[PDB]
Amino acid sequence: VVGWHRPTRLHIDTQAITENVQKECQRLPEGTALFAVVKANGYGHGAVESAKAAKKGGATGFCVALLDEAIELREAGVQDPILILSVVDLAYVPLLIQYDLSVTVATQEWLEAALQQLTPESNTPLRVHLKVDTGMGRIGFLTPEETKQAVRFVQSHKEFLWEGIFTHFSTADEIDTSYFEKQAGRFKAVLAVLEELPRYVHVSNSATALWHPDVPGNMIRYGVAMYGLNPSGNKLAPSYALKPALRLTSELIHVKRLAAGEGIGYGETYVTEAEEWIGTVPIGYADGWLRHLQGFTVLVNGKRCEIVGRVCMDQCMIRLAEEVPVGPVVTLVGKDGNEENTLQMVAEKLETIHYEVACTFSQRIPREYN
Amino acid sequence: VVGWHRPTRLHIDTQAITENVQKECQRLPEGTALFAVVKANGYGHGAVESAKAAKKGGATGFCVALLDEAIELREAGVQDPILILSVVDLAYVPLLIQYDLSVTVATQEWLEAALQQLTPESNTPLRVHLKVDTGMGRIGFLTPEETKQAVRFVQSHKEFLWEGIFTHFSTADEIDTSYFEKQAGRFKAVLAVLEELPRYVHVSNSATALWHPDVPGNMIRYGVAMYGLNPSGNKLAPSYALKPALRLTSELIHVKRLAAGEGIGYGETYVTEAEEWIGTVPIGYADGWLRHLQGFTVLVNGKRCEIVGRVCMDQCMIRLAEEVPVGPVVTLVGKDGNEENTLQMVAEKLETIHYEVACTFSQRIPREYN
Ligand SMILES: Cc1ncc(COP(=O)(O)O)c(CNC2CONC2=O)c1O
Ligand SMILES: Cc1ncc(COP(=O)(O)O)c(CNC2CONC2=O)c1O
Repeated sequence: VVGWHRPTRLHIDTQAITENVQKECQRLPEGTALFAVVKANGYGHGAVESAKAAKKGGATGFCVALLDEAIELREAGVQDPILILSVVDLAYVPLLIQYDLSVTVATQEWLEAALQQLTPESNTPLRVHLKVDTGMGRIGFLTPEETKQAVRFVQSHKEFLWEGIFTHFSTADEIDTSYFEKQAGRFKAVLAVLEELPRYVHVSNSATALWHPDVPGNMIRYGVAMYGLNPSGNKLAPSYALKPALRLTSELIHVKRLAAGEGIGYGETYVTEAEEWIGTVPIGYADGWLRHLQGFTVLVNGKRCEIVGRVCMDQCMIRLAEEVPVGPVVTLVGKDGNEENTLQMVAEKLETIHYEVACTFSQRIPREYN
Repeated sequence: VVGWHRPTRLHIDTQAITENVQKECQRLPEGTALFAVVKANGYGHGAVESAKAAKKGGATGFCVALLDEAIELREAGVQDPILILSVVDLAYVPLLIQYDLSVTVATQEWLEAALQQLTPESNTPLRVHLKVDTGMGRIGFLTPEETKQAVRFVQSHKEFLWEGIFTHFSTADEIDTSYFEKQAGRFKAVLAVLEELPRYVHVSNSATALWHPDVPGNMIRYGVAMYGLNPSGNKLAPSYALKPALRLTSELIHVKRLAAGEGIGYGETYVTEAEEWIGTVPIGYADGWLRHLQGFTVLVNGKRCEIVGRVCMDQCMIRLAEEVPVGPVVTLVGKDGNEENTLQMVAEKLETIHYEVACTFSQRIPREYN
């Protein structure tokens, strides 16, 4: 299940994770907390290690997207608050108590149904965070009144404890700020009809924390920035230099001299124009190195090489500058000489964002930590 | 790392894999063997349970890409021949002997090197397969004399065994048979200088087996077709009814009505043209439901539902043409009523081949079998 017996490898610089986190904490008021969102296996970097690295930088809470992803954190030994970011089935409400997990709620219907199968006055309250939809449009309460009604209800039952209320931004990372503020208005107006306020009032994410610090709240969910990736993609400049924590390498496992007019790859989409030194790298699209990456250039001995021909499930072919033996290290993501390949670079070639590139990296790729 | 606590599931139909394998086995010259390639964790369907399904279907051997994948097969109780299709780093020759695995060899250098670490009378010969490149240009011996040299060497030292020779086609699923014929030619030459052949002489794949059933050989490496997927996308009609084995479902976890003029998802790339019902499904690009699936329509109660707004890491919102509570089954790949979502459709919307959609589905998605 994990390709340990193949030179293809992912190196993760956890120190970066800590640095990126520390620096952000230094820009936060003494009252603002920093929760490290490590869902989807730390954006493909590794949950536990990201969490562990995250903590050492000031992290005092973590966010995940699944119940069992949290259990893994609990199991891994993290004893800090863990916030599951999306809705969770009622059948699994007991698991939330057993692991003292914090859950997000978006319907009055959920709470009422949860209220049942919950002891009258449990010695273990259910930590709820109310999600308000102020523009994202995926989950949350749409109305200040509903929001408020939700609160009144959670407040009127000791079997609950709402440690939070929050919302999420859909365009924090954009130059035009108009929609952003409209979302903030919707949040203010829904907090506005509230008497009390929980311990956690969060609204910002990586993008928000960087280009909209003034935004209210005593807690922030730091994501991609943790891994040193500009949230805006390329649109704006982070408030501080982010250190990249993802590195991907492999090596040549076959070298060859091809005559002119030899086709390489499926459907022979490529044909030699002349004498060409072609290298065979053991990484395919099943590893995450997608087919549309064809044409992209990777690194070897500090020189760029083009991926020629169709990328395969388990390998691909690159045009080597000059003869070379089997064994030279192939840098796909990272620095090598003067050349460097950023996930942003991979992303732009893939016409997506690095959030996706990173997750797409299969488990078949062993990850090594500094 | 597996989200069993999230209704997003990947249903696999083993019976179908068996049936796809039997169909071909009966269609086969019966003086031929069927090897089932189950790399990339069974093409996303699950290696061990796919293999076993192919066995009871008539398979008598297995192809994988990594030594690791191979050992899994051994530890699982598979006692049939297991051939590793790519080169395997010299450092693991002893494991090869340990798990009596067959290995691919595409150079003379390697062979004379493996010989070093091989004991004259180890009573365990190194079962090798000599891959000759004829077309497709990834690995293998380029010329006849080169293979003649490789062969005469292997038959010599007798720590080896030489189980077979084979090549791989790059255009077998193409309507135009030119390039194919060429590769077949070059492979005829290769075998033409060897006054002898091994147990296995294979060149056939999914594609070649279906549309070029007469090409020379006594064993085929059946891949994608044993999973029910047209090995050519939609260019050619298979030679027999392939039955899809993969299926993907999830379910509505959030439902709301929005008023005309509301934005959904990141960036605000979508706004309600009027009042409408929006559903939220717990599956995102971290699962392998890539961002470019927007506009694609999934199935709810046999009715099509368009994915609106950007696909999130962990979820996506769809436009429900009705009014429905939470819980109805969301069908992303498979049937519902008279509607059908097939991997091909997914591949076409993604602008690639289903081979990749299947291998991209993440580990986190639980795979249910029968
Ligand atoms: C509710 C919520 N808060 C915070 C975050 C952290 O965001 P950043 O990484 O941008 O700081 C996310 C992840 N949201 C994303 C990002 O990509 N796909 C998603 O579902 C989230 O869903
Ligand atoms: C040498 C070899 N034989 C047989 C197969 C099985 O092919 P089918 O699935 O098409 O029947 C493959 C997989 N080759 C692919 C397919 O995609 N990427 C690869 O490296 C292969 O590499």
